[PDB]
Amino acid sequence: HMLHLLEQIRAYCETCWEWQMPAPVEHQICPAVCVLMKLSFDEEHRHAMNELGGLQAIAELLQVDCEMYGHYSITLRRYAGMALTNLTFGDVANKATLCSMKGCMRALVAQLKSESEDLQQVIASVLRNLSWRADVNSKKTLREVGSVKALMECALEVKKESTLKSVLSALWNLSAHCTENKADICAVDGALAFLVGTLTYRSLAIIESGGGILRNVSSLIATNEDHRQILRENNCLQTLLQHLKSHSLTIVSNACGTLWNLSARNPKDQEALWDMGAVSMLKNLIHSKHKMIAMGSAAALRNLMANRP
Repeated sequence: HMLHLLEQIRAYCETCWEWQMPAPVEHQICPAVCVLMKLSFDEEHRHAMNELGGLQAIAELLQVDCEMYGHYSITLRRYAGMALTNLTFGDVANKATLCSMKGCMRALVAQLKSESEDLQQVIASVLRNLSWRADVNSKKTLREVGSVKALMECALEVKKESTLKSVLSALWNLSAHCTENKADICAVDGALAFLVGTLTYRSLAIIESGGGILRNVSSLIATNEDHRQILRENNCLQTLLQHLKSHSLTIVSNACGTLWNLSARNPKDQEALWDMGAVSMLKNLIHSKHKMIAMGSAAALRNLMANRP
């Protein structure tokens, strides 16, 4: 039965490809992908889905629909992306495969502009898994298609927490890939205030992944005084110091790396950190069990103790 549906996906795609018009409502396209999306949640069905080329069929249907039109149209992309989500989770193979389908990738990135924020939650979940533990090829295609710029721009307009959660998680992975990516984040207007804005997120995953992005990109901000001032007017260093007391080891690790970048090569933030208590607050963490916390703690402290004022 799994075999039967994947052929219907191809058949309809062929018909669309024979035009390159048909509408998706005419060939049971959404119910076809919905069952496949539903069945993609089980591990045993996934091994059969990979071996019939279901990942390839579902991706191309997503891609064709986008190339054609740019409710039914939206909902097929939903389930298709939902299925792709289930199909990339922990499958190293499917990750490079989908990341090599450049046209489908371009189509995926394009969907971060759609009227459905629910679809945006779905796409950014595809982009999360793709970026997470990506191979050297995958990191390139993600960069070439402009995943960083689009996801960072998507972050500023999204309302729902579940959507942003996945957007920020993709960008946390994507920033660590290369400095070219880091530059795309800092280049977006109103992005650095939002990343400081996520450090004090009321409704911890958002604070982790957002302070993760900032942590990565702070190597470009440390040189950039104008960008340091956006952090200042949004009181970022004060918040970073409060993070040092946090329950989440991921947040404390974030703050350290971020602070280690910012505590160097700038007189004003150095002096501010002294006036806030960065010496004692980073000193209580140098004997910590964890590398990253022990790494950043004295690393930022060394930048400060060498620059008394």
